[PDB]
This record gives sequence, structure tokens and C-alpha cells, in this order.
Amino acid sequence: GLSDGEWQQVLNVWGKVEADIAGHGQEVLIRLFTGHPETLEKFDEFKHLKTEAEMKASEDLKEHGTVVLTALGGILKKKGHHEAELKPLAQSHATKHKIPIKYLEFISDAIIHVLHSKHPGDFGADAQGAMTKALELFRNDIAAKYKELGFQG
Ligand code: HEM
Ligand SMILES: [Mn+2]
Repeated sequence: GLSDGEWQQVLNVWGKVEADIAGHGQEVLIRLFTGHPETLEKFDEFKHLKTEAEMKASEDLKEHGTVVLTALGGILKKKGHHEAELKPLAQSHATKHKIPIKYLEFISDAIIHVLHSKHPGDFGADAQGAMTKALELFRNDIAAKYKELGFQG
């Protein structure tokens, strides 16, 4: 878990994302898809957008980016008390979408990358630590539901 000062760091960082969630959203997805091309194949609407330029030119991709970060903001504000919100997600990602936990690791690393890239010199060492921890927690709670379901990857 995180200390209250660590949660207060995470929610301070999140305020910066909220200035523009769609712009952050699209950047996260592009880092994901360009860094790990295998992840794109999981998206039936977007698997034709293989390069960063093609990705950028899709408003459908940006709206998907919005849905994702808005789900995650919602969860971060629960300061770890998120069992009712995480259950559906883990269930749909394991059984409908068939998303290995390794992809969740990719996307968590993509968020850190994007925060340093969009806010150079404004994303402190302390801030990085707290955000990393929150994302670990999120991934670990999902990993527990995946094991329940025997979702092997
Ligand atoms: C911060 C992590 C993530 C969040 C908050 C998130 C959230 C969501 C939400 C809210 C939906 C729509 C409802 C549903 O089907 O559950 C969704 C759909 C989906 N997610 Fe994620 N997701 C995350 C990570 C990922 C990753 C890493 C992948 C694949 C590499 C992925 C693949 C998909 C797919 C394929 C869909 C269905 C989209 C469609 O075709 O309509 N998700 N996700
Ligand atoms: Mn769809």
C-alpha cells in the first residue's frame, strides 16, 4: 500500500493529466503500440494503424485513449479501495479481450514515459516513486483476479 503523503503525490500528478486527458491518452496508447506492436493486434479497430502517424490521425483512437485514462483516474481517486471498480475490468480483460498481465506492465511503463515527456523537469523523483507504486498496486490487484480465473497469461 501507499502512505497518505504518497497518495497526495499521485493525485497531485493526476491534476496535470486532467488538464487534457485526451492528449495524454493518445500519447499513452501510441507509446504502447509503437514500443510493443503485438499489443495493437488486440484491437479490432485499430490494428490497421501500424505507424505513429496513422495512429495520430484517428479520432477514434483518441476517444479510446480518453475512456482508458478516465477509468484509471476513477480508480486512483479510490486510494486503493477499488475492488468494485477493478473486478469488471479484470474480468473483461481476462475473458473477453484476453490481455496478458505483461501488457499491463507495458502500459504502466508507457504512462511514466509520457509523464516525463510531457512535463520535463516537472515530474519529480518523489512523484515518480509514488506513481510507480500506485500502478504496481493496480497491476497486482488485477493479477490476483487473473489467477482466480486461471488466465495463464
Ligand atoms: C490502465 C489500463 C487499462 C484500462 C483502465 C483499460 C480500460 C478499458 C475499458 C474501460 C474498456 C471498455 C469496457 C471493457 O471492455 O471493459 C476497455 C476495453 C478494451 N481494452 Fe482496456 N484497459 C486497460 C488496458 C488495456 C491494455 C494494456 C490492452 C491491450 C494491450 C487493452 C485492450 C482492450 C481492448 C481490446 C478493449 C476492447 C475495445 C473495443 O474493441 O471496443 N486494455 N479497456
Ligand atoms: Mn470497439
